[PDB]
This record gives sequence, C-alpha cells and structure tokens, in this order.
Amino acid sequence: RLKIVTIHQEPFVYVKPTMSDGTCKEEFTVNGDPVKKVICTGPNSPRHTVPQCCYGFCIDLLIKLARTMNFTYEVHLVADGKFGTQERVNNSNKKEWNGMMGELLSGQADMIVAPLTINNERAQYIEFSKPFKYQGLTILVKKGTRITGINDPRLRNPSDKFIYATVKQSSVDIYFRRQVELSTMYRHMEKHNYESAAEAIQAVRDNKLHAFIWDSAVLEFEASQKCDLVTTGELFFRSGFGIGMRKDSPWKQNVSLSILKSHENGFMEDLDKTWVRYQECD
Ligand SMILES: NC1(C(=O)O)CCC1
Repeated sequence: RLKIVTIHQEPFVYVKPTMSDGTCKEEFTVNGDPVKKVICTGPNSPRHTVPQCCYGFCIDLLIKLARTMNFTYEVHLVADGKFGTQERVNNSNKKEWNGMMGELLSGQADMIVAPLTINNERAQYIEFSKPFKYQGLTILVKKGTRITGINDPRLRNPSDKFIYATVKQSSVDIYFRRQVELSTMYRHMEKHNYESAAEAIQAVRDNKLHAFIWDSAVLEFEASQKCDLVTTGELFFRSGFGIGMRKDSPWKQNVSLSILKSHENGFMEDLDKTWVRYQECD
C-alpha cells in the first residue's frame, strides 16, 4: 500500500473532522453525485494526530490514479503542514527538505498528491509527473484595493502602510530567491509570512494583510467564492502542479500516462466543473 502525503488546500484538498462514529458525513456534488471521501490521518496547545475526512479535486484524482494503476493506499497530512523548501537543519550546513518534499525524500511518503508546484529546484531531488493543472502565481486583495501586479510600487517599494506576504516554505520563496529585487521583497515578506494559506486568506478578509501572493488556482477559487475578495494583476511565474515521486520510481511513467488520458477525455475538465467553477460567491 502506497503512503500518500497531502496537505489541506481548498478546493484541491478539504479536511474535515469525522462524525462521532468515525465515519465521514454523506454529501453530494453539484451534479448530485456522492462526494468521494477518504480517511486521512494528520494533525488536528498540544499537537494531536487523528483520522480526518479528506475530499476534493486532488482526492478525486488520487482515486482515479489508484484505480487506473491498480494500487492501494493510505493518506496522511504532512506533519509540518508545509509544501517544501530546502534549508539548513540542526544549525549545521547539512541541508534537508521540509514539508511534503521532505516526507517523500525520507520515505514517510511514497507519493505526493496535492497542488504541488513543479520547479527546477525540486526536480533536482524528486521526479514529477507531467502537469495535471496549469496555473501560476497571482495576488489576493480585499475588493476595492488597487494594485497593478507584482510590479506595483506598493510591492516594489514596501511600506508599513501596505502589508503583503505569502505562506512560508512554499514555491513562492523558491521563485523570489531567483531575482535580486524579488529577494529583497521576500526578506520584507519574511516578517509577515503566514503558516498556511487559509490563515493568510483570513487575514486579508480581516484587513490585517493587504495582499497575499499565492497560487492562482487556489486564489481564483477563493476569490470566486467570497464576494469580498478579488485577485489582481497579471499572473506571473506560470507553472503547473504535478504528482511527486522519488527519483527512478516505478510509478512515474504510468502516472503521467493516466494524467495524459485525463487531459484527453474530459476527466480533468469535469473535475474543474465539480470543484472549481460551479456556483456564485456566498
Ligand atoms: N503550490 C505551492 C507549492 O509550494 O507547491 C506554491 C504555493 C504552494
């Protein structure tokens, strides 16, 4: 049985408590079909790991992959709650990956099934399937806020009058560490970065964070569901999400094959109509 690691990230992965009896609430999609739910163990003050209910775009994809490739699995949420960047550890010069990247490389996971950004930095250590989704980075702000994009002066010439940030240890860090100007901006963001996307988004709603830089697939969904939040500027650092596996895995070819077929037969498009574009904000 493959150990699949994922992370809370609506609409790709929803995480909810189980019912008192340990089962998952029966729900239905916008089409009337049952929502497929899997048990995913992970962190819920003292930290506790417990069985929870997971569902969403990536869970449906996982279920399809498992059926197509005939494998069984067990899902768990990344222990440190991060996507993954490489940093020095234990105050030494030894570098290790944190987040889902670290769990895959350590063997705690055999496959990463989540909205994981494909980039050169990560590709040096793991293998990615071809993209199952094409997207990029954008910016989330409160309705009414005026910003041109990543080149806006309030971003390029930072001030305590307009606070912007991202989520720590994600591909946004990787991307910004590739340009001097962006590097400076990231150092400034570092003082405000959040632990999770959900917390940063809530901060924008509460007017505690003026701009949140993150994945457009996630931000456009959030903005489409909350009439008080909007995305702004042109997308930058276009990239795709892919399934992550260790180098020389026996699953890479078949995973990419399944993803290709899903892009060909409408399966991926159907996931978008089920989980991304289906209702107005409320
Ligand atoms: N998809 C992300 C990643 O780190 O994989 C980029 C924002 C989270």
